[PDB]
Amino acid sequence: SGPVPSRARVYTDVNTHRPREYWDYESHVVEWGNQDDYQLVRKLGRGKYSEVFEAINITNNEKVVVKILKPVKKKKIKREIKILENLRGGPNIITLADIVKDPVSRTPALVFEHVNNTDFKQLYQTLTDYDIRFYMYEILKALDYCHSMGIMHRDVKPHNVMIDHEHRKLRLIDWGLAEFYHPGQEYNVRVASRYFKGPELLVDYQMYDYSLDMWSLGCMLASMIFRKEPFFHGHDNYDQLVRIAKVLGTEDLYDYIDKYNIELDPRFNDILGRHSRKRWERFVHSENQHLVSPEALDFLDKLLRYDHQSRLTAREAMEHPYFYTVVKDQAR
Ligand SMILES: C=CCOc1cccc2c1-c1c(c3c(n1C(C)C)CCCC3=O)C2=O
Ligand SMILES: [Cl-]
Repeated sequence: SGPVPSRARVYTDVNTHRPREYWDYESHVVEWGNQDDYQLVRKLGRGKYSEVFEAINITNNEKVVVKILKPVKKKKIKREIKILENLRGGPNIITLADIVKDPVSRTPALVFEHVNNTDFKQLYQTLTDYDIRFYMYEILKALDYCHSMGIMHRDVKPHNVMIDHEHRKLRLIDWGLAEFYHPGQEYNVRVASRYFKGPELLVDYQMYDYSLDMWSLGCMLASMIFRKEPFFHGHDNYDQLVRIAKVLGTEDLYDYIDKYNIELDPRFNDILGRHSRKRWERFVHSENQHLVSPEALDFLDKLLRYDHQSRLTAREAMEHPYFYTVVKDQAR
């Protein structure tokens, strides 16, 4: 017998109840703007499949960000565009403003609202305890929204969280790996960056769901409260699961594998070994203790579970005591 099937615990059937066109991105027709509306100002960075520029919309003098795509399959471009349009206006989701066809690369360029980001390798060292709770809450708003809209991001990590700290403004970016959740669908496990890959990806369990994003969120939270980046520091995808197991223990890993009848790549047998589940205090020291509290550790523990079905949902996460002060302040 093969692996046991799985279904999302929440938002299971939201796409089924939508018109086909909502999620059937292969049939999406792209609406193009005018490439001449935009003049590039300077290069801001790069993606795996893109180069990113600051630009000016010369018809209204608005600053925008332009993501010029490298060669990608057209259906993957349609997928990113369709997801961005479906999610437009949702809390802390980057706003796709336009789509143009670049004359030089002959490739598409996605035009986004401008965000004045502070690089997290500089920002995260300055955040307070309250700042971490605040920005985690804002990320959760974006994730609960996209999950409720039938979409999993699949690439949650600090590089994909833009923060204008001066204005306490956050946007979740780079929807190029995001996918629609359909119950029973088996997904590509070659997604997300190594340090943020969930155990389901590392053991090749394909019937995963929104809860993948919650593992990644827990990896980010751990790196921020312990000031250890990355938290799970694997040398490759196999060693990545070893690093997780040295913290979460091997017992719950093998229980997870047994529960879903997952056939474990034989290369894992010689490297996983046997490891106890460690206490989070092992990562607390004088340089990070001001960011670590009983509430933070309780919240973290409920995100970082092997069994994707047992992780907090984004909505459950937002109701955790860790956020009580944030929730109370946002009410006034
Ligand atoms: C300091 C620069 C601010 O950066 C912005 C601002 C607004 C919108 C986006 C970005 C952006 C996007 C994407 C990428 N950046 C950056 C990290 C270089 C990297 C590759 C993937 C990607 O999509 C935006 O969508
Ligand atoms: Cl659009």
